[PDB]
Amino acid sequence: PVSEKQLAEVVANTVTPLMKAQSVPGMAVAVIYQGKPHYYTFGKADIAANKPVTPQTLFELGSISKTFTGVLGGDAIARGEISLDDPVTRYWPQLTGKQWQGIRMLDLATYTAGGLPLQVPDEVTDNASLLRFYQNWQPQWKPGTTRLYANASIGLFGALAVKPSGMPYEQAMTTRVLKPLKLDHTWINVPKAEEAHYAWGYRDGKAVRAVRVSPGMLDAQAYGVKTNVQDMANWVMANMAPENVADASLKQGIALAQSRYWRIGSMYQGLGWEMLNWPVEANTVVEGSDSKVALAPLPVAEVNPPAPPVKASWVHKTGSTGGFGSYVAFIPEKQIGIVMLANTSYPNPARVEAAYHILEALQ
Ligand SMILES: *C(=O)c1cc2ccccn2c1N/C(C(=O)O)=C(/C=C/C(N)=O)C[SH](=O)=O
Ligand code: NA
Repeated sequence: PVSEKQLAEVVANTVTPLMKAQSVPGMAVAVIYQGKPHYYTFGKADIAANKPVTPQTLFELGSISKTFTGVLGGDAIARGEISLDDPVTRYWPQLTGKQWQGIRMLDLATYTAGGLPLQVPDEVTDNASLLRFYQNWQPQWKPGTTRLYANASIGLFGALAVKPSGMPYEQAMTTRVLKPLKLDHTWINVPKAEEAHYAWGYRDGKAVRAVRVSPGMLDAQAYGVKTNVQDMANWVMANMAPENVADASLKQGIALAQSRYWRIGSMYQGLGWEMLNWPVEANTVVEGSDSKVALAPLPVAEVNPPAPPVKASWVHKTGSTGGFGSYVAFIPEKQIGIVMLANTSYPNPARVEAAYHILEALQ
């Protein structure tokens, strides 16, 4: 029964040393505790302009954008528009290469298609060349046997998952996920009227921001999600407690995103989200966040059928861009969670260590 006064100290005593040690210009933190969000802001959103971080400052989520993709995909499944058991070719009949037989939407969504690479090559500058890329790809492993984190994998899942709806990814996300949850300050493309809240990212001392990719069915997702700490806190709350979400299919989509589809060592792969059974030790989580392991191709143990959301889980996702570093984690059983948005990409292990320390105090 930690008081708000104590929580404020715990956060300050953890984030302050962190920002100084990692040279973080600014950070927006939100802790979900006792049914509501608690906000703490530190530093600058724009160093040269001397603008401070506020609850309205927009940060780049990077790969945490994948959690929105997973939920949007879950929603489409709950609507009957797609099934994770359908072959990828059902949604893209032009993908005729036989190496695709046996590869399911589930494999694309969870990085198990057989070695799709981390990124889609820069040579891919339109849809005709994207098809060429997937047609030419030769898997290094059979489907459902190896997990290799890849934007070329989940990115395609996202583009194909919204096809039945008839809407482009950005529009489908806004209409079916953001608007319903009242995340009205979360964007792919920041409107010029909101640009004043857009923080600058920093890399080796230079102010930087994300750039757009070549027009295609993956361009919106590639551009990624931008949002403030309030919307992000509410995103965590909706995923933490889908029972409070009214829309029937979105509620189910949220559940599908936290379901366990594969076990890799001590972690479980969901749709976007990743999970570990709770209780879990800090070194298990921190050590798993190292790029050496996070990007390696590892063997998977199938969870068939998928295990529905386990309340006693540590649910999280890290994400970065050239100038931003973010992390989100929550434990449904305890109804506690945390969001940490920063405008500099610092080591993922430091993010995990800090988040764990703060939540450990609330447990
Ligand atoms: C997501 O944030 C993302 C997408 C890609 C594709 C290619 C290169 C970079 N990654 C990122 N971000 C990073 C990063 O630049 O630090 C990641 C690093 C890996 C790690 N665990 O250290 C992957 S992110 O955490 O999902
Ligand atoms: Na290439």
